[PDB]
Amino acid sequence: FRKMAFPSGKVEGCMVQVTCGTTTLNGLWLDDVVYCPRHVICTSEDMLNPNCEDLLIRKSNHNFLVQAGNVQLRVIGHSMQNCVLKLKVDTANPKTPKYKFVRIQPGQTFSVLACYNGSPSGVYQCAMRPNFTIKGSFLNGSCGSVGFNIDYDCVSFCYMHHMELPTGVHAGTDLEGNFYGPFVDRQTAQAAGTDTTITVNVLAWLYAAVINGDRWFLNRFTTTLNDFNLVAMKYNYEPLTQDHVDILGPLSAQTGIAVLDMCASLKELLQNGMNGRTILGSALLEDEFTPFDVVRQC
Amino acid sequence: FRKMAFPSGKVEGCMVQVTCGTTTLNGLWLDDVVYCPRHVICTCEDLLIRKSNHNFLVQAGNVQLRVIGHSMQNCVLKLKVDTANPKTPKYKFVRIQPGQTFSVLACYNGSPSGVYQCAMRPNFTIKGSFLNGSCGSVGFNIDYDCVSFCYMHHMELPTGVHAGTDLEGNFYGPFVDRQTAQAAGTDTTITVNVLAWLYAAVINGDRWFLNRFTTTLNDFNLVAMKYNYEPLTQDHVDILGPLSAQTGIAVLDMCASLKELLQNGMNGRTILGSALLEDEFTPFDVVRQCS
Ligand SMILES: COc1cccc2[nH]c(C(=O)N[C@@H](CC(C)C)C(=O)N[C@@H](C[C@@H]3CCNC3=O)C(=O)c3nc4ccccc4s3)cc12
Ligand SMILES: COc1cccc2[nH]c(C(=O)N[C@@H](CC(C)C)C(=O)N[C@@H](C[C@@H]3CCNC3=O)C(=O)c3nc4ccccc4s3)cc12
Repeated sequence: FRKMAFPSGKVEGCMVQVTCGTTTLNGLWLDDVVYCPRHVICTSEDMLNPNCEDLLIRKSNHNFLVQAGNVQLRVIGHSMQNCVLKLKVDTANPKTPKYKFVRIQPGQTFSVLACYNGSPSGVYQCAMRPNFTIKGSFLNGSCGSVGFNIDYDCVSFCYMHHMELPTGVHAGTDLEGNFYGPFVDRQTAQAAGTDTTITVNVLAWLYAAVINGDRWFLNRFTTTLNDFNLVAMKYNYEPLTQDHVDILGPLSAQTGIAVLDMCASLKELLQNGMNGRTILGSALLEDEFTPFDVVRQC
Repeated sequence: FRKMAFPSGKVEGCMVQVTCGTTTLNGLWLDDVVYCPRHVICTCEDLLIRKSNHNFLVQAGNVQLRVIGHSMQNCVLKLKVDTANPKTPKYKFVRIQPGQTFSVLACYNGSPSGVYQCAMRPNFTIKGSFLNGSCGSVGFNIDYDCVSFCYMHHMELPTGVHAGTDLEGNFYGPFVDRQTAQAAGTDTTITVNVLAWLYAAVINGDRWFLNRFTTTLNDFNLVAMKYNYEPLTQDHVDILGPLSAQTGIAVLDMCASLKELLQNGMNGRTILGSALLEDEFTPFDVVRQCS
C-alpha cells in the first residue's frame, strides 16, 4: 500500500497569488471569486492582536493585487467569511472544475497541493487527526494552499492552510473559513488536544490485510459497539461513530467479516499486543488509510 | 517532512487511451505522437507489420484521434496522429540512474487515477501501486516547467514490485515484455538516500540516533556491504555537503550514526514516524522540500 494523492491538475488551474501590502499568499480562483486567508491584510503589528474585521474596513478593492502568474486580475469586490477573504474579480476562471466545498471529519484523508506565490510545488496525502491537525509539509509562504478529494471529476475542497503549531503539525480551515479544531488565526503559539488513534482507519487496515490473505488476528469473538468504545478509549483509540460503522460496510461485505467481529479482533490486539507477529508486514498498525482509500488500492 | 510528488497537471493533459483488439492501456500524447507499450498489439515485429493504422483506437477523453502512421522503438510503440496535443509541455526523455526518484501518475483507461513518488531501486525495479490496465502510465520529474519523462509502466513481478522501460522502450533491469514470471536481482539499500533522510530528520528536530563517534569512509563501507547497503562514494559525500553544512554534522559523523543503527537497530524508536530506515528520498528531495 502507498499513500497516493489525487491527480492535482484540476486544482493547479485554480491557484493564484494574492498580495496586500507586502504579504503574498496563495488564493483559490473559482468562477469569478478568489478565496484566500483573511490575514493577508495583516501587518507585522497586527497578527498578534488580530483586528481583522476592523482592519478590513480600511481596505478597498484597489488594495488587493491578485495575479495568475504575473497577469493581474482586477478585484471588483471583497468580503470576509469567517477566516477567509473572498475577492470578486472581473474574470471567470476558464479552468474552473466542477467543485463543491465540504467540511471533513477526523480520520478522513485528502490531497494537499503545496503552493508558494501561486505556483504549485508538490502534492501529497494527509489525514485529519482526531485533534484536528494534519502532518503537513509547509514552509513560509504556504498559506492558502488547499486540500481536496476528487470523485468523478468533481473536486471537493476541504482544507485551506493557515498555521503551523509549535509541535510541527498544521492547522487550517474549510473553504468557508471555519477552523478545524480550537485554533484561531493569530500569531500565537497554540496547543492541540492530545491526539488519539483513528480507530475506523485501523479497522480498514485490518480489512485490507484480510483481503490480501493476512488474517491470523481474526477470532471467534464479537462485541457490542459500546463495550468496544469503552475499551478503545483506555488504549487512546478513538470511539467509533455510527457513521464509522457505516463506511466500513463495503469492506465488511467484501470479506464477510462483520464490523463488530472485526472490532472484537482489534480489541484483542489492543489488550494482548502483537506477540511479535506482523500485519501486512508490520508490527505497527496504520491509521491513515480510510475505508475508501483501501478499496481505491485493492 | 513528507514523501511528495510533483504536481501532475502537465502530465495529465498528455494521457490518452489506446486500444487494439481486446487490449486497452494508456498512452502518452506529445505533439503529434502517442507513445505506448508495444504489447498493446498482443492478445512483436511480425505482429506489427500485420497491423493497419485503423486497428488502433486512440481516445483523448471523448474525442478520437486518427492514427496516420506507426513505428516500434524497442518495447514502445510510437503512433503518429493527425492532431497535435496543444497541452504538450516542454519535455525531455531521460533514463534515470538507480537511486533517483520520480513521480508516477497511475492511469486507467486513459484517465489519471493517483500520483505518488517512487525510486528506481538498485535492482532496477520500482515499488509502485499498479493494477490491471495501468500499463502505459508514466514516471517523471519536473524542472522549471520542463517535464523529464523517465518511466513507462509494463509489468508486475510475482513479488509485487514493478518493471518498465524508459521512453525509448528499453527496460530498466533484466526484464522482458512477456507474460512470464520473472525474478529480479537481489535488491540493496540506497545508502546515500538513507543518510539524506537522517539529515532530514535532524532538520525536523529528531536527534536520538546521533552519537559522538566518527568513522572512516572505507570502514563505513565495510559495514554497509555487510548489511546489503550500496557503497557510499566520495561523490555521494560531496552531494551531501549542503545538508552537512546546514546541520553542522559531518558526513562521516552521520555515517557513524547509520553504522550503529545497522548494528543495534532502533530499539522500537522511530525516525520521522518511520520504524524502518527509509531509502527513497534523494539528497535533492530533502533539499527542495526543507528550503
Ligand atoms: C508566536 O507565534 C507563534 C509561535 C509558535 C508557533 C507559531 N505558528 C504560527 C503561525 O503559523 N502563524 C501563521 C500566521 C497566522 C496569522 C495565522 C503563519 O505563519 N502561517 C504561514 C504558514 C506557516 C509558515 C511556516 N509553515 C507554516 O505552515 C502562512 O502561510 C502565512 N504567512 C503569513 C505572513 C504574513 C501574514 C499572514 C500570513 S499567513 C505563529 C506562531
Ligand atoms: C505467467 O505470467 C506471469 C506470471 C507471474 C507474474 C506476471 N506478471 C505479469 C505481467 O506483469 N504482465 C504484463 C503484460 C506483459 C505482456 C508485459 C501486465 O499484465 N502489465 C499490466 C500491468 C500489470 C497488471 C497487474 N499490475 C501490474 O502492474 C498492463 O497494464 C498490461 N496488461 C496487458 C494485458 C494484455 C496485453 C498487454 C498488456 S500490458 C505476467 C506474469
